[PDB]
Amino acid sequence: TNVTGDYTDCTPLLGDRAALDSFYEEHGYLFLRNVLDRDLVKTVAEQMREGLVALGAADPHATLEELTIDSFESVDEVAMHDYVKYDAFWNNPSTIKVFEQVFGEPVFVFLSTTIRYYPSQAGSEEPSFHYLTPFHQDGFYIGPNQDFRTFWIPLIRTTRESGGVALADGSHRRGKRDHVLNESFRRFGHPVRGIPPTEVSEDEHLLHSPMEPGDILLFHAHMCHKSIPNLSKDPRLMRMSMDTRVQPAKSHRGFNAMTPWTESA
Ligand SMILES: O=C(O)CCC(=O)C(=O)O
Ligand SMILES: [Fe+3]
Ligand SMILES: [Mg+2]
Ligand SMILES: [Mg+2]
Repeated sequence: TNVTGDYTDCTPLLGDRAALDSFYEEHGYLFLRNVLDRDLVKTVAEQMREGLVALGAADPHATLEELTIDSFESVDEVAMHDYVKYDAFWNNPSTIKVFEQVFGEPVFVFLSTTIRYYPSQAGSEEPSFHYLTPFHQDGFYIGPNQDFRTFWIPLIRTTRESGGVALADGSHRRGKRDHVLNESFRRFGHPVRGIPPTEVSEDEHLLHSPMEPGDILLFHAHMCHKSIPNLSKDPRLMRMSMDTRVQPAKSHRGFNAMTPWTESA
C-alpha cells in the first residue's frame, strides 16, 4: 500500500484557534473525531440504504454492515440524490456549529454534494475501480475562489481495507497542479484527468485512517487526494460516504457552490 500513515487526530486542537489554524496551514487537513450527531449520521446512512434497496437490488433485510450491491455503476445516481437528504444534514444546527468551529466565522454550505456507495471487490480478478477518483485537487474543478474546504464524512465506519480518501500530507502549498488524462479512470463512460505520479512528492506522505460515523475529515482546495478502493474481506463492508464543500459566508459563491449535483453532472 502507498498509504504510509494515519491522519493525525486533530480533535485535541478544537478550543485553540491558533493551534488549529497552524496545523491546518502546515498540513492542509483536519481530522475531527465524534463531532457530528451520530443519530443524524445514522439517519442519512439509512436513507442511502433504502435508496439501494429501491435502486441497487440491495437485500431489504440486510443491516448496514451486511449490506452489499453488485455494481456501483448500475445504480441510478440521479435517483439516489432524491433518497439521501444531505442538505438537511449539512444545515442542521449541530453540523453548522462544527463548520463554524473550523472556519471561525459563519459559513455557506455548497448546494452540491457527492454521495458514494462502493461495494467491496476483494477477490475480483478484473475489478471495476475506474469510477474512483485519481489524485486531484478540488480547487482544480471548483472556483474561482479557493478558500472553500472539502468536508468528507463516513456514513458507516471505514476500515483500512474498505477505503475512503487518501491525503497527500502538506501537498496544498504549491498551488494548483497539472491534471492529465488517465486511461484507467472514467466517469459516466467519459475520460478523467488526474495528477500524474511525477507531480506528487514522496515527501507529501499519504495518509488514511479508519473513521467512525460522527467523524469528519476536511481539507484545503489544493490538497492532493485520491480514492482508496474497497478491498474489504474481514469483514466485507460497503464504503458509504458523502462529501461537500463549505466556505466563509462572506466569500464569492461560484457555480459549484450554487448548483446541485444533478443539475451540473
Ligand atoms: O471518497 C472518495 O473516493 C473521493 C473523495 C473526494 O475526492 C472528495 O471528497 O473531494
Ligand atoms: Fe475531491
Ligand atoms: Mg435474508
Ligand atoms: Mg498557495
